[PDB]
Amino acid sequence: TQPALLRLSDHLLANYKKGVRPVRDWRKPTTVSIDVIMYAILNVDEKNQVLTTYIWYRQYWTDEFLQWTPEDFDNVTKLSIPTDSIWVPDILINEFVDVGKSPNIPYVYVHHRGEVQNYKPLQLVTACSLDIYNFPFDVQNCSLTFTSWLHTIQDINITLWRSPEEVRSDKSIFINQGEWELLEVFPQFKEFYAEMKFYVIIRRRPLFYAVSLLLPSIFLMVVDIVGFCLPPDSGERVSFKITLLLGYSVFLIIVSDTLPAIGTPLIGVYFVVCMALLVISLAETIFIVRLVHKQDLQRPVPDWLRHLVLDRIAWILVARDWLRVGYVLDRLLFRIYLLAVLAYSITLVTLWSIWHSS
Amino acid sequence: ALLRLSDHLLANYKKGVRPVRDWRKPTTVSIDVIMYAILNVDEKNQVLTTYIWYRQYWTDEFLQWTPEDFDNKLSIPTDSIWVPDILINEFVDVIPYVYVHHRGEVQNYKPLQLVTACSLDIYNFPFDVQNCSLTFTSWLHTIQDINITLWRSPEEVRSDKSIFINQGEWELLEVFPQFKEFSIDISNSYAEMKFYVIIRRRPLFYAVSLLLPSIFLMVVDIVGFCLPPDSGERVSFKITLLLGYSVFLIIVSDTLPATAIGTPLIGVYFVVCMALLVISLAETIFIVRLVHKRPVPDWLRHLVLDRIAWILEVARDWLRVGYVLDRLLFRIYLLAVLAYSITLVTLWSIWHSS
Amino acid sequence: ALLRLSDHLLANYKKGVRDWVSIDVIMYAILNVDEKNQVLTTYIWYRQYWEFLQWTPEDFDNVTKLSIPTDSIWVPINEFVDVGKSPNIPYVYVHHRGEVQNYKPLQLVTACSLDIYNFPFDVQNCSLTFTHTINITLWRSPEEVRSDKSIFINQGEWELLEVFPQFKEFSYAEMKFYVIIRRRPLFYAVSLLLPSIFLMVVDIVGFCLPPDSGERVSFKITLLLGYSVFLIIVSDTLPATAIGTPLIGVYFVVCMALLVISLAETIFIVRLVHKQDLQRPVPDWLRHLVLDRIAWILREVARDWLRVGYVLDRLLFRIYLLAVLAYSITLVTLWSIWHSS
Amino acid sequence: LLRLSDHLLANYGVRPVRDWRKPTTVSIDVIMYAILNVDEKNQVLTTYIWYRQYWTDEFLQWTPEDFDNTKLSIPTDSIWVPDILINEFVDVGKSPNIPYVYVHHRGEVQNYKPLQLVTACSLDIYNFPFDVQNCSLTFTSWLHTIQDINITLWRSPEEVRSDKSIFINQGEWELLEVFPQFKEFSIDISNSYAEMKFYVIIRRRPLFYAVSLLLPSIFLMVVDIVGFCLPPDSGERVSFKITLLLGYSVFLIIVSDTLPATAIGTPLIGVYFVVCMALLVISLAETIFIVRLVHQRPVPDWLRHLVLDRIAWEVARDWLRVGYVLDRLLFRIYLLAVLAYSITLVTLWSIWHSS
Ligand SMILES: NCCc1c[nH]c2ccc(O)cc12
Ligand SMILES: NCCc1c[nH]c2ccc(O)cc12
Repeated sequence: TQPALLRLSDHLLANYKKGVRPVRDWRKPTTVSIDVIMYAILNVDEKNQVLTTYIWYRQYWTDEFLQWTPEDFDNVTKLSIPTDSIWVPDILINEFVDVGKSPNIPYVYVHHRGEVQNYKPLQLVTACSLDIYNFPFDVQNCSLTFTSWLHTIQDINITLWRSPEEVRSDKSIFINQGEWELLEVFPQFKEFYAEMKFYVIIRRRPLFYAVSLLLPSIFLMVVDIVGFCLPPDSGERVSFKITLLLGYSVFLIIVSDTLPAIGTPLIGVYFVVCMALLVISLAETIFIVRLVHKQDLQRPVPDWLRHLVLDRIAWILVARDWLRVGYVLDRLLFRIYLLAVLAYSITLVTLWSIWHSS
Repeated sequence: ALLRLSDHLLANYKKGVRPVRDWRKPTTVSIDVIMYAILNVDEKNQVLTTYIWYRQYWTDEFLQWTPEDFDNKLSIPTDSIWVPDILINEFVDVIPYVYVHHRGEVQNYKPLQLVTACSLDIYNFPFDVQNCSLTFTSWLHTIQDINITLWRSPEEVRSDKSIFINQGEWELLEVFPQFKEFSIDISNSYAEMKFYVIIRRRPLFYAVSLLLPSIFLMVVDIVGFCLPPDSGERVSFKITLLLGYSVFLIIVSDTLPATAIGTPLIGVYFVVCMALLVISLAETIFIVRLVHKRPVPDWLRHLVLDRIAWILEVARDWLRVGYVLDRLLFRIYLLAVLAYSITLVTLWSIWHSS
Repeated sequence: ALLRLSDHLLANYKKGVRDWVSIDVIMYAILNVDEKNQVLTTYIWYRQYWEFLQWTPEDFDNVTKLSIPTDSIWVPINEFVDVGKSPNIPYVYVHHRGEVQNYKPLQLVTACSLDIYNFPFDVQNCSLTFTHTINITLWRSPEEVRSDKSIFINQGEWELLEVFPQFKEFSYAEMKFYVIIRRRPLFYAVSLLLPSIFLMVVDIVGFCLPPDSGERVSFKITLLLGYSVFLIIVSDTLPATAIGTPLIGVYFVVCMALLVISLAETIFIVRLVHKQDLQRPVPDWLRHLVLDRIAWILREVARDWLRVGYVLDRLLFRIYLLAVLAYSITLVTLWSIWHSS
Repeated sequence: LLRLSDHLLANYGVRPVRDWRKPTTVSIDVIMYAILNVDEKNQVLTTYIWYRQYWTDEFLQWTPEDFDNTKLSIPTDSIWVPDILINEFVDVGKSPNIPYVYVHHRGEVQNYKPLQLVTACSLDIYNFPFDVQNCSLTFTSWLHTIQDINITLWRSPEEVRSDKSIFINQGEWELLEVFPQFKEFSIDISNSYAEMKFYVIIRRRPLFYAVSLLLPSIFLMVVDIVGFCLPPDSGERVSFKITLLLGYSVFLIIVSDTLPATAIGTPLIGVYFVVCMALLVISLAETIFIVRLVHQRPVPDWLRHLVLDRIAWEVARDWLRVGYVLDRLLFRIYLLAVLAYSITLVTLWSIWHSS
């Protein structure tokens, strides 16, 4: 009389007992098969040490009660029932801090022989070890673990639905754009209490910061290099250097609010060095120009400085003596700046090597 | 007797069953989306935030009654009778009642603000044209269970912008739905409705803030040759130009969007013009330094002689070398500016014709 | 006696009973506001006051004031859009003779009409409304609501000048509350007005510079870059990506247009001066035009072209001074209209 | 424990114990974790707080004899809570939700919960970047007078003043002291209300700003000072001052974008940037005007008299002297402004450090 589907739903649910595990054989365990497909690394934070991701999470299992003969209920071999009305595995992430406002899937699929499936999108916010040095060419070994929250391995067992190799492959649903590129999802079974571990290794894309940090820094260093060719005994160089210092300060302000942060081998070369070298060069230029132009001859060049400078010139090689000492100091500063820029380029190439590519 | 009608509804239904008489007959979910606003299009994250007025309706076979028996449509509160499993397949981040009709039909309306995952290509910045999508699909049920169909005709939905709030940075061109059949097996086919929303960028602000200063900087840089002589007054001109350009590009790099694919096509010419300007400043400094106050190698003199021949006391030889190098630099400057103008015209033509 | 009283009043009163209210509102702080989305977000204290409970203290251990949970207990915004993350205060307050209280703060998210025309000297008039068929009233007289502003957090972007109520007729006897929030323009004294004034002054200085020199062209182009970066920067301060088009947004484009025109003039003139070869001389009609113009505001062909360029430059300078004076006059006018009212 | 909970809930919101005969009491402890963000524009201080409170109930009391051996966990929603709220509050924020409360067999209920408290506060930006801000968050009850619900401290005030170990101590702002102060709020409804005032003293780290704003500002000032070593006439300095001014404008736009924007007053340094702005513009105008003339004192009454009297405390003969005296006057003004900037910086740092 009643519709076949309605009668099936009644027969199954009105009797269904919310047992600890839906198994008639109470002693033996029941297997829960898991599968995780990554979709996007929405955000990664190094301050909060969290990793916001979107993963399509599907857990399979079989129930002893939710089985019926298709002979009755009009040859029906497939059914859908509300999630919370039945028992679902008590599987939780060992690491999650919060879960975002993912859509609420209310249905849990069932099959006539007792099989159950529960798909659900899952926007985790999990806390992991973030180590940002080698930026912008970073590689993160992020991972997360699934486990039975209260039950032990003797109650419910966790295993893959697909072979480990298939899970490891870079599945095609992922959004391969933007900062973070997914290398692999490497699963590992640890079986404490069943414990299933996925190793999500994500590699940053350095070209993302080609304009933000690479091009501006390279250009500022090159501009300072060409500026060093200007004579040191004129206000031309002073104006050039001070405007370049303003450029460096504006660059620092601009990146400080964008650069994910104290210390980073890219940023230990930028501003601890080039800003300090620029400031020292500007200070010495100001002092030399002021002293030479005032021409008061308040003091001659002291002997100790004379000997020290005539010794140091070998490394690179009365107002006129002051001009000469200023010039040789300027050449020494130019040599040091050349060394700094060479070290920067070497470091960038070395980092691009560890960030194996091409 | 609407309370009695509600009690009659509550007496039998349980939300776990598909409202259909024959389980073999798939439920048909009528769908329609109206684009209201495009809050943001984040190029770095590749997320198209947007606001959509989402409306759907499906038949409910068991929910039929005679209106006169209850004093003659009804609304039901939260914990509604049933709802399909339609999901926006590109969702990555984000009304409590439904309407019913006496003839066995249900209605649902929703203001839904989305954070959708899109494929953004910023090559043509600032004149971008995006082709973002929206894939509504049955997350769990198959084709045998739920089928999605457009409420309104595809022509009606393609051109419908009266609700769209034109104010913003982006412009709406279309919302073009097309039905597909996703198959994970011979059976178990899923029905998915794809609304390909197309949008453009409004380039006025970027034309006036990015393209105008860049074009004028290139033009005045070219002018640096003409009146300023080959030595002397040109050094300070180039110095000021370079110092202004450095800060301008610091800010531009702060402003231009970047993606894994790479920089916008326009962003290549800023770097080219910087290289040219730095080279010009260096060579002008060199000429000024040498002419005033070296071996002047003969092979270099022959090289420059061959170059000029193919283009179309020692200080004078230095001056001739400087003149030839300046002519070469002017030729390259003109070529670069012509290329920049041609690319701007091409990008604008593509953006407009779209 | 507390639990016995609770059970007694629970059994005595039903939710469905109203034969089948006084409101006091205090403003605390104004949250996000902007032209976009036309929403006013604020934090507000809402005190509510308005028989079955009516019980005698003597029969209940002389108890006089018993709190009750709000779960399934009956209690009495038109501009409503959202209520925000306000606390979920669960209890309610009752008195012995039936008097009931209910206090709870709200982070109201209400849609309102805002003008940006007078930005940043902007004074806005927004009103919240309270609104079963016909009654709602106020705890105090309308004039008393004004003094409540003294508790407002007044150091934010907006002042709160006055909160003034009114009564209407259930078309809930719609109660009106009119609140006047006056923008504080000293946020933008450094963000917006100071760079504008400085760029105008610097551009003024860069006009007595010789009109045929290289330094003139370098100065003008560097100022153009400065204007462009200023436009890029403040474009995030104002809600609109382009120029927001307040009355002051006009003067952010007039100056740039004049600077561009002056730059084009200067480059054209230097280009002509560089060409010492014979060239189209200044035709008689342009000579007459420039003669008439200069007469009303006050190496040969090259000299005449240079003079034409000079007079055109002085025309540009005159119009630019006029524009700057207009900008200053409008600024003082807006300050007067904002301060007076 | 299951049977204990069943019985406790079966025999069990309401006010716990005999208020008319004996007031109740709630104790609260505040642990400061991190100052996520302090907003100088909106005047809202965002902080992460670990909040603990306990109060003595009467219904949930039992003995180990009743159920085999002292502590139990019960759902948060079902049982009555002390109704404590922070008045200096704007938004809840995002923080973990805790489902279960703790209860001790003797009758003590313990509640732990961290909350991302977004508070409205009075920020004094005048001192920026050497900024010390006394920000207070207060706990009080409104539907319950002092008789209905008192409030007290979990531990001694000296401890909570000292306890800052859990603080991350990373970011822009430090944390100096979290010291409470109990006050009895008197209101018309009832002659006493109980409120717990917690004062939070934070402090900015000026290293980033010292090397981003102050260093280039001081260097621009000094470079301008040495600019006067160039001759007052001639175009060598005209190019110098032009380059300086063009750099200063682009620097200043970004600086203005950077500084905090409180209404009461812009930073005490923001005045000196404007002062040097004006001085540089005046110097540029002076040098351009001087070079314009030299390459004849028409109004001696205004021009000659002032220059003649100034030093007391044919273009070369007339104008060049005026140009030189103007240059020296402007140099003296520049020196005074730079000295004032230096003294203000030293004073601000002294105030910040002595805090
Ligand atoms: N989410 C698992 C089932 C499903 C529904 N729609 C899909 C689209 C693509 C895909 O790989 C899978 C699916
Ligand atoms: N009658 C309610 C008084 C009240 C509630 N919250 C408050 C906060 C502060 C204050 O002074 C007073 C109050």
